[PDB]
Amino acid sequence: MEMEKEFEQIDKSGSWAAIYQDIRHEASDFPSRVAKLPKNKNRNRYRDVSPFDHSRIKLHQEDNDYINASLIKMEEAQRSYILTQGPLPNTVGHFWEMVWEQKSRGVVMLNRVMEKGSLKCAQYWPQKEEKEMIFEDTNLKLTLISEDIKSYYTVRQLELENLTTQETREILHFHYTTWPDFGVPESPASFLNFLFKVRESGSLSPEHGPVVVHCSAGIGRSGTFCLADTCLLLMDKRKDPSSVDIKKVLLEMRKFRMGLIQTADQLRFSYLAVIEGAKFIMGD
Ligand SMILES: O=C1NCN(c2ccccc2)C12CCNCC2
Repeated sequence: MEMEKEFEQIDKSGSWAAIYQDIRHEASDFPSRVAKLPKNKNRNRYRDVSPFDHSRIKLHQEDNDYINASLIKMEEAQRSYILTQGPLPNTVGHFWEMVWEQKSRGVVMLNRVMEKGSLKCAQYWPQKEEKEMIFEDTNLKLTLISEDIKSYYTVRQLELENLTTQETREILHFHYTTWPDFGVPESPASFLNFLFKVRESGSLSPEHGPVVVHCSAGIGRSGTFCLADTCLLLMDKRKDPSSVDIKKVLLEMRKFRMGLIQTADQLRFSYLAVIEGAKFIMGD
């Protein structure tokens, strides 16, 4: 059955809130003891969003190895993602330390720095070529190389330098700039165009470390991005694309980070994105 037929019954039955609540009830509960240590209170944006101990990313330092970030490892799809919060004023140096240590090629940003009149994450990359950023706590330098501004997203070329070894790497910044301040996009067309641009860059490919993906909390929009990507990859691999169960993929991803998909509207949008994206994957 085309995932869309099923989509239609849930709309007519008006059962989005119902299914969403079922996911919330069946989701994994694992300890997050490191996130809750008193020394880490200013490293968390939200008191109720923490990485599990078993899947957290560790910083390579003896002082304090903690960052609010999780490794999502999808065994059948052969994809890995790091999902993290938007960086705070005192964790911008930790953020770039993680990108360096994990060998990531790409950063995917799904929020604006200001939304709803409030700050949703630090200004953590340079806005002008000639004004580079230095992170003294982690010994990194970050330079803006080029910027390509389009109607629905911006792509930036960044140079990250490990000041300790003088090694450099090219990082690509994929910034989706048009998610609305309230609700979800009316059409998934621009979100799917954006996902295909990240894939075309090589950022999601096994020759690199995992992509780093964030929004403000790193669970809602960030969850929608990895759920859509993995479901479309599984539809490309399986003899029967109709066997891909989006609810079962989401519960597998929730073994690695709590709270992925924050609302019934984000769940419906994820279904729409996968249904509309499949009309490319299956030969069009
Ligand atoms: O009864 C249900 N429980 C959940 N869900 C569902 C979700 C993902 C894959 C298959 C089925 C439905 C059945 C179809 N429409 C109503 C809600």
